[PDB]
Amino acid sequence: MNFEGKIALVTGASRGIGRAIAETLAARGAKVIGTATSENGAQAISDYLGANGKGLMLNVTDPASIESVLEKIRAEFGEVDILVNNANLLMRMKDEEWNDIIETNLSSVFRLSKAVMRAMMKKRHGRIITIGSVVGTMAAAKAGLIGFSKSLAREVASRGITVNVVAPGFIETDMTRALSDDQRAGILAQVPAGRLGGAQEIANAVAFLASDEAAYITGETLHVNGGM
Amino acid sequence: MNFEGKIALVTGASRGIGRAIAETLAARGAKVIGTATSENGAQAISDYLGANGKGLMLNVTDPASIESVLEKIRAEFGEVDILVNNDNLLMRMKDEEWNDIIETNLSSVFRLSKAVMRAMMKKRHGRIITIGSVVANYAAAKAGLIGFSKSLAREVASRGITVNVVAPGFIETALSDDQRAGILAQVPAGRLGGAQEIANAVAFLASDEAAYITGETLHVNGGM
Amino acid sequence: MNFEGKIALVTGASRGIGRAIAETLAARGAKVIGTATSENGAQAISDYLGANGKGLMLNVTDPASIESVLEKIRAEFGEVDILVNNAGITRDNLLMRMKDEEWNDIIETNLSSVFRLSKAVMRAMMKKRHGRIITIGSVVGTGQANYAAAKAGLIGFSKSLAREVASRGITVNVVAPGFIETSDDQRAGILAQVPAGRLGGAQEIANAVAFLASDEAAYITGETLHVNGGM
Amino acid sequence: MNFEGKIALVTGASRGIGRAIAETLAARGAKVIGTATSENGAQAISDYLGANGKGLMLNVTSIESVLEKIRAEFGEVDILVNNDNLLMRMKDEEWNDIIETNLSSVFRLSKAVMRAMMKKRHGRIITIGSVVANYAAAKAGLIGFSKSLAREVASRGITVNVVAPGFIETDMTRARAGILAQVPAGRLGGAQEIANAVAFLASDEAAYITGETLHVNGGM
Repeated sequence: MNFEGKIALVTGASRGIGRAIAETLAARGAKVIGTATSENGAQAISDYLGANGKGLMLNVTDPASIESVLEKIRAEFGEVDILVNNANLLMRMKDEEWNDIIETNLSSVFRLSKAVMRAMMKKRHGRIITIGSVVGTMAAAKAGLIGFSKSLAREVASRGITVNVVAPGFIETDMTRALSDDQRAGILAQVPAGRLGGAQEIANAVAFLASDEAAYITGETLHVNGGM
Repeated sequence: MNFEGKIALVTGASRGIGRAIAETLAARGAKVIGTATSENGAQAISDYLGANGKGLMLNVTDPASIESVLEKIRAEFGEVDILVNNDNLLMRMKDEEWNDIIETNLSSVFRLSKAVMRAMMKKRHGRIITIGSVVANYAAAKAGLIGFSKSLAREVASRGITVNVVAPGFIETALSDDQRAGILAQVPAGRLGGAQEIANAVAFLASDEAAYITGETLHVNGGM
Repeated sequence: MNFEGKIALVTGASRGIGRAIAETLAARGAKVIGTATSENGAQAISDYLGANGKGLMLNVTDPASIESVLEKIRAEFGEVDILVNNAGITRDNLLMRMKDEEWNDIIETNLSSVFRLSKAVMRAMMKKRHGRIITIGSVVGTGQANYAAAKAGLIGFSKSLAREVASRGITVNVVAPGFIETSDDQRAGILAQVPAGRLGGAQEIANAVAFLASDEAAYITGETLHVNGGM
Repeated sequence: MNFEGKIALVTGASRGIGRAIAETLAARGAKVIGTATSENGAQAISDYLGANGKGLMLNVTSIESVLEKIRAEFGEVDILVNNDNLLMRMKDEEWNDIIETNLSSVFRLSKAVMRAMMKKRHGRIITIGSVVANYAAAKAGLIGFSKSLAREVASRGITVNVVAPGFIETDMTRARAGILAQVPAGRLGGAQEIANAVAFLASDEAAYITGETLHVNGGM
C-alpha cells in the first residue's frame, strides 16, 4: 500500500500482463484507469477494477482519442502520475504491416508520454513505464522504443520523472497458450529457468519501478525473462 | 581496385560523408550512383563522379521514386550490389516532425533494402550499410535503425548479404572556441573526425574482406 | 517482514551501501550476517544489527576464512539463503600507472572472491531449490579505470552463472550504483554528469537489492540493474 | 604497404588466427615479431616470416626480455596484437590460470609498450577475443579493460580495440551442424577474415575507432 493518492493509466489492461499490472497497482492503493480498444473491453476493465478505478476506451494511434481519455480522467480523478504502456518475414511484410507496427508500438508511446509529461513536470514527480513485447517465437519498433525511453529519461530526469522499460521473456499468456507443444518446447528450451514466467512477475517489476523505491532508476531496461 | 565490377548506390552523396563514401568506392573501382533530393543536386554528383558513375534524383520517401531510380540504374549499369544509406527537445516536437524523422531515417531504409534484396540474394552477394546521423529527436529512429539492421542481417546472412551500421561521432563539417571546446571535452581522442574516416570504414565493410561481419554497429567516434 | 526465515550474508557491511543493505534486509525480517576485514569492524556490525544478526570477520581473499565464516553461520543460524557481495570503497587510479600489486589485489578482491563465495554457498541453495546472489558494483567516485576489468568480468561471470543455476531456483544479479553520497565546484562537476541532478542515497541501492532478493523477482536473473539517475 | 616502417608484435602467432594476422601485417609492409611458448614454435614463426620478421619465445605470464630483443633488432613496438567446463565445477587453480593467461597478461603487455607509443604519440593495441562459460569472466573483463584503457590513452594517438571472432574453422572445428545451425551465414569464418579486420583496425584508416569491439561472427 504505497500508491495511495497516485493515479495510474494502464493501456491494454484487458488481460494478461496489462490486467496483472492494473490489479497490482490498484491493490497497492493507486486509482487505476485501464484501457481497451472497444467499449465492451473498457466495461470489462471497470468490472474488475471496481471502486479502485475505471476502464476507458482508447485508440493509442488517434491523437484525438488520447486527449479525450485524458480529459475524462482529469474530470473524474485528476492528473496521471503513472503511465504504463502495454503493446512476418522482414523481407516480405507489406508497408502496411511496417507502418502499423511503428505507429502502434513506437509512435503511440511518444504521443502518450507527451500528453502526460506537462502535469508530471509541473508536480515534479512522474513514472513512465513501457512493457516490451512478450517472446512468442524462437524489432525496429522494440529497439526504437528503448532508444526513445533512454533519451526521454535523460531529458526529464531533473524534474523527478523516471522513464523505464520492462522487457518480459516467455510469459504465460493467451498467445503462448495458443502455441503448439512443439513451438512452446522450442522456446522454453531457450529459457534457463526452465519454466514460463507469470503475468504477475512482470507486474511485480512494474510496481517496483513505479514506486518511490526506484526514484533513482531511470533509462533502464529491466529484463524479466528467467535468463533468456 | 577491389570493387571492380560492383555497382554501388549511395544516397545523400551531395557532400560530406555521403560524397566521401561515393568518391572512395569509385576510386576503388565501383560504378557509383549517388543521389540527391533534386535533379540539380544530382547533376553536381554526376560532375564529380565523371566516368565512374552518375547522380540521380531520389525521394527515399516515395515508393515510385525508389522504383524509378532502380529502373534507371538497371538500364544503365545493372543490379545494385552495394547499398549505402546516408534538432530539438523531445517533448517540444509535434506529431508532424516526429513522423518526418521516423519516415525519413527509419522507414526509408526498410523500403530501399527491400527494393534491392531480391537481386542481391539471387546473386548470393550483397552489402547494405547504413550511416547513423552525425552528432535527442533522432534517438528513436536511430535505435530502431540498428534494431532493424541486426534483425535483417540474421534473415539474409545465409545468402551472402551483410547488413551493417556505421555510427560516426563528431565529424568536422565555424563555432566559437567555447562551443568547440565543449565538443572536444566529449571526445577522448581530442579532435573531430574527417568525413574520409567514415568512408574508410564503409569501404572496409563493403569489401570482400568483411564477408563474415554482419549485424554489427561500427562506431567511428574517437571513444565517445 | 517478507524475509522472515531467510538468512543473508552481506560482505563489507561496515558502512555505506553495505550497511544500508544489511539494515534493510534485517528490517524486513531476515537474519543478517554482515562482514568486515577486522575483528573490531565485525563487532561494530554486531552492535547495529542487534538481535537481527551478527557481524563476523571475513577475508574473501582467504578460502580458509570463507569456510570458517560459513561454518560459524551454519552453527548459529543455518544455511545462507541470500548472498550480497558488496564492493569496498574504490580509490581511483590510472591503468598505465597501476602496479601488479594493485591489479592483482583488485582482481582477487573484486572478481575471484565473488567466484569463491558463490561456489561456497551454492550447494545449500540448490538443495533448497532457492537462492539469491547479488553483487554490488563499485560505486562511481568523484576515471575508475583500475576497477573496470574486474567490473566487466564480474558481470560476465554473473550472467554465465545465472544461466547455469537458474533451473535450481537461484537467481544471480548485479546492481550497478552510480554517483552515491559518501568542495562545491567539484560537486557541480559531478552533478553535471547526472540527468537527475543529485547524488543517490545508499538506501536507494539497498531498496533495489531488497527487491531482487525477494520472491517478487524470482523471474529476474542474469540482469544488471543500474541505479544511477540516468547517468 | 600501409605499414611500411611500423613494427608489430603478435603473440600466439604459431598458427590459425595468430599466424594469419602476422602474415597479413607482414604482407602489408610491417616488420613482424610473432611469439610462441616454445623454441620450435618461435623458429617455426621465423621460418614463415623470413625477411619480414622474426619469431620469439614468450611466456606472457619474459616480457621485458622480449621487448629488449625487439628494441635492439628493430626498434619500438607500434602495433600490439594479443592472441573447458561448468563454473560450479571449476577449481581455484583453473579459474586463476584463465584470469592470468587471458586477462592480466594483456594488462602487463599493454603496460610494457605504452610508454613508447605515447612518446611517439601513435599506437595500436588490438586484442583477439576467445573463439567459440569458464572463460566468461576473463573475456568480459578484457573488453572492460580495453574500453577503459582506450579512453585513457586516446588523446595520445593510441587506439585500443577488440576483435571478437565467432566460429572460425580451426583444428578443433575440424573434428558440427549443431554450431553451424547457430550461425546465420551458414558457414564458418576463415582465419584470414579475422586478420583482415585486425589489419583494418591497425591501419591509419581506423585512427578514429577506439574502445570498440568488432565482432566477426557471421551474424551469430
